[PDB]
Amino acid sequence: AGYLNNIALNLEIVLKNKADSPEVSETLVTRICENLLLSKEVSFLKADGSVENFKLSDMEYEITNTEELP
Amino acid sequence: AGYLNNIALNLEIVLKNKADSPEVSETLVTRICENLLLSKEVSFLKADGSVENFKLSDMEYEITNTEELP
Repeated sequence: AGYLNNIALNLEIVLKNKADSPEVSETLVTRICENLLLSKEVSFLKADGSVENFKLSDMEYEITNTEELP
Repeated sequence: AGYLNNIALNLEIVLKNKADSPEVSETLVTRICENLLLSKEVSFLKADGSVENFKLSDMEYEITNTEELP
């Protein structure tokens, strides 16, 4: 038979930028992430170097940490 | 004024397959997802045909639903 499966992926990503405060750093990252919300397809660069594409049904995000660099 | 941000992305993806049972379907999906865990990058396709690439630090997954197709 055929089956459809919906899978929840919880990812953590790292994004660096330049800004005069962590608040502005967060606004910059937020704009980027907000523009991803309706993406239809996500791809992973796997450990062996192959790329796999998947249908993306939903996305949510939240910033976890913002840290000044030396 | 450089900043690092760690961002949590919560994605829902779809996988379809063929199997004799939902149990086997979930085993198949689990093998696919296990092979994503050590990915180095995740990428999103935008509606305007641009791709945004992000460095992955962590991943976890869980199957949400498994449904027989007609």
